[PDB]
Amino acid sequence: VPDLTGSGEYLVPDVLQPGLTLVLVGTAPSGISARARAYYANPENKFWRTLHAVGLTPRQLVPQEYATLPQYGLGLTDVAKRHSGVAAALPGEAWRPDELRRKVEHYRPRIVAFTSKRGASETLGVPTGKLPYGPQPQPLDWPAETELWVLPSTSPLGHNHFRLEPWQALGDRVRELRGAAEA
Repeated sequence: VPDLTGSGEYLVPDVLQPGLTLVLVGTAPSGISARARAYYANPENKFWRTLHAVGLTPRQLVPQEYATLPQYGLGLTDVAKRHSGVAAALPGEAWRPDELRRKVEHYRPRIVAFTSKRGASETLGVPTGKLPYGPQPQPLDWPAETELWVLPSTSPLGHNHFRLEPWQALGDRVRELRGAAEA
């Protein structure tokens, strides 16, 4: 399994460990994210606000706090780890859903939630037009106790098509899992 920095090749470390409730998977770090060595660092990207809004986190983290997410049972990675920029501009070799799948198999998070259709589409091999938001039918193949979700992009270019429902449902689902855990 790769280490969290991909032996120093990754632009920004993975946040991954056994026992996580939810790993949020993007396409690739924006340029701003790569330069900041953080996640969803573009100040107009709604991701950090959204996690707070939906109670995945109790405060709005700043991008540089991204690695603290495991204290809330959350982790982070991307389909493309060695390149930055917008999906359309990435070289084809940027996308490594194979490395993602190896990580998921290793760490066994309860949920993998793609933070855009494009990331889910690069991984699942289904065109974005075919993917609903929310939980996906349990696919192929994948730890059965690892549910798969597709979420509306929080990127500024999507303010647009952005919808809170899938993110709040996810928030509720994480609450429900972490609460069953305790009971």
